[PDB]
Amino acid sequence: RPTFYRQELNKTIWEVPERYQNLSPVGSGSVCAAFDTKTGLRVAVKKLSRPFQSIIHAKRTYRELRLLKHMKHENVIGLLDVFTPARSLEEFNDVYLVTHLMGADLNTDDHVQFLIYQILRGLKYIHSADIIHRDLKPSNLAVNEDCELKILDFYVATRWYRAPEIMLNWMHYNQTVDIWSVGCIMAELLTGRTLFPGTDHIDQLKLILRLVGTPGAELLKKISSESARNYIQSLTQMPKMNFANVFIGANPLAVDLLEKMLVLDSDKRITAAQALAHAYFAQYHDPDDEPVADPYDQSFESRDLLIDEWKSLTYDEVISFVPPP
Ligand SMILES: CC(C)c1nnc2ccc(Sc3ccccc3CNC(=O)Nc3cc(C(C)(C)C)nn3-c3ccccc3)cn12
Ligand SMILES: Fc1ccc(-c2c[nH]nc2-c2ccnc(F)c2)cc1
Repeated sequence: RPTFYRQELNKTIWEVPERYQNLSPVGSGSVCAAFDTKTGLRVAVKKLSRPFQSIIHAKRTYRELRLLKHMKHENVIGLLDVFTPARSLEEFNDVYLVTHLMGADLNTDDHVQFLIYQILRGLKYIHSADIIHRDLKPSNLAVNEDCELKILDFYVATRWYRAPEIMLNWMHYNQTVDIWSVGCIMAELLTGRTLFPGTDHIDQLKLILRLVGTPGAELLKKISSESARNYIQSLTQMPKMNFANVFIGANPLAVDLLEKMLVLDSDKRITAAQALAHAYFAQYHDPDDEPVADPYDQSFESRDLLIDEWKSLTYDEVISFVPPP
């Protein structure tokens, strides 16, 4: 057990071990940039805000610790450390998570290729563990000075990058909701503007369909909701736009990848693994250096437990933590 010290910063209190110095607020849980004396590197420290306030929070606290302890990939946030000032379960009420500080977020063709390749390389990994991100957006992509990128989950509206099947309230969405978001991000990097800046879920849907066109009969037959159908079919029919004409000036391979990512029917969207093998990333692609994840146990997601049970499970995960070499 190391020596802890207390400090108040931006209304929040921070009790962290001696090893972490020069705590500097970065976002408000609440995140601080800091210096790690044991390793010599800059770190990001997240203090969980009200971890065990409700069952929803307690399960979220557990889910985040479990997720971060599992992620071991260059393009995904990983845990350097996890600590609590608490010396027993009884005293346990605060969680701090430590990771590498990248320094900035996401908000040249070679630049875009490298940035998207990294997002896709990290998404191939998370999708392999049967995890869906569901909120990929520029603010959730951390970038260092070497232009190295990590996916995380930390104002820019979420709905701007959300797959149309989520806006339309479909419960059965798949992993490709994240490829949609990648398409949106890649477009924004290429042109310098938000592909679909909707003001609400209705407007957002109208903006998407303006580009990709209104659903064909094959997709319309897959929509069970009379309300989702009676809305979409009640809109003035729109054809699919020519992407070469909307993304005029861009590398034709980037336009071709955009067409494969931004397909309305999610069953027809390119996966992260297929996108990695697209001609656009020929300069980066190496199937021997795009690893998959170890099996991830997410059976807990289906459980309905008490705050104290989620709390005790989180505590054990803090105790069992083994730092990387
Ligand atoms: C300040 C900004 C410039 C910056 N630069 N580098 C970093 C690194 C991290 C952060 S935020 C941070 C800091 C420490 C510990 C944890 C976090 C962020 N938490 C996080 O990414 N959570 C996360 C990742 C995923 C994945 C694995 C799905 C991506 N899911 N979750 C999550 C799960 C449940 C609830 C909340 C989040 C800022 N940095
Ligand atoms: F306006 C639309 C119509 C269909 C989609 C869509 C894309 N991929 N999957 C769906 C979908 C949506 C709702 N219910 C479903 F069953 C499948 C998205 C927007």
